[PDB]
Amino acid sequence: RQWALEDFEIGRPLGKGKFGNVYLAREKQSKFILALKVLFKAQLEKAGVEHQLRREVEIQSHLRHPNILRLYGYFHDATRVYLILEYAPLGTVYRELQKLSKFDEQRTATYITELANALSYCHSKRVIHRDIKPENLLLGSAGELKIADFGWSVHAPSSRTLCGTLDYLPPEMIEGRMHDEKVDLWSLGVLCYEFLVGKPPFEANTYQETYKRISRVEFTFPDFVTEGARDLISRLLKHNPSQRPMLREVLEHPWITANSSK
Ligand SMILES: Nc1ncnc2c1ncn2[C@@H]1O[C@H](COP(=O)(O)OP(=O)(O)NP(=O)(O)O)[C@@H](O)[C@H]1O
Repeated sequence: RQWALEDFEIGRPLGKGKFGNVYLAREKQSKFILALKVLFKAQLEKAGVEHQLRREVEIQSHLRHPNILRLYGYFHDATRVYLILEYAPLGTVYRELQKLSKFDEQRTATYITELANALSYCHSKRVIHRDIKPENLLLGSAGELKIADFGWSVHAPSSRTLCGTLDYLPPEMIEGRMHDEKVDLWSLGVLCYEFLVGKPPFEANTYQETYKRISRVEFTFPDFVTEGARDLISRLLKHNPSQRPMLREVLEHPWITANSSK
C-alpha cells in the first residue's frame, strides 16, 4: 500500500534523529500504534546519504527477528522521508543506563545474549550493523532488547562516509581500513564493558585522544568487574579482527551462561 502522512495521527516525539525526529504515531484505519522516523530530504541530500537511507530501508525491511526492530514500510513527500517503524515502548538501553548508572551481571549478560542472537541472524545474511551503541538498542513491551537504526548497515565486506563519536568503532573503521562482520563483535565487547562499568572502555574528552586509545586498545577494568566478565570482554576487544570470537562462542561463554536469563 502507498502510504501518506494523512494516514497517521502523530503523537509525542520519541527521539531526535540526525535528520529530524521520531514520533509515536497511530495509523487511522487500524488504530495501529507505531513510530515515524522523519528525515528532511534537504539534509539527506546535503550529506549525500540517500544510499544509506536506501540501505537502511532495504536491509531492515527484510529482517525478521524478535530482537531486531521491525521496519514496516516507508513513504515521503515534497519535503521529507518517513520511515514506518515498530514502536519500542520501553525506550533505549541508553536511558536505562543513565537511570541505573550501570547494570548487574544478570541484566548485562541477558542483553548480550539477545544482541548476539540478533547479530548472528544479521551475520547469517552477511549484514553488518556497524552502529551498535546504547541509543540504538530499544526495549520491547516485555523489556526485551531490539537492535534498531540500520542507517549504517552494509553487506560485508566493506570500506568507508564521515563520523561522530568513536566510542564504539573498531580500529579497522577509525583507520578507514576494510572491514567485515567482525566490527559488530568489537562493539558488543564495548557494550558489555559499558553496561557493567557505566561508561565505554575508551572514553575520553578528546576525539584525538579516543582515537589513540581505540587504536592502541587501551582499557583497564574497575575492581568490581568479575574475572568472568573480564575474560569475555578481553576476547571481544582484540585489535586483530580475526582474533575476535564468533557469536556462537559468545552465546556459549561460561560467564554468559551463568548469568543470562534468555
Ligand atoms: N521505534 C522507536 N521507538 C521508540 N523510540 C525510537 C524508535 N526509533 C527511534 N527512537 C528514538 O529516536 C532516537 C533516534 O532514532 P534513530 O533511529 O537512532 O535516528 P538516527 O537519525 O539514525 N540517529 P542515530 O541512532 O545516532 O544514528 C533513538 O535515540 C531513540 O531514543
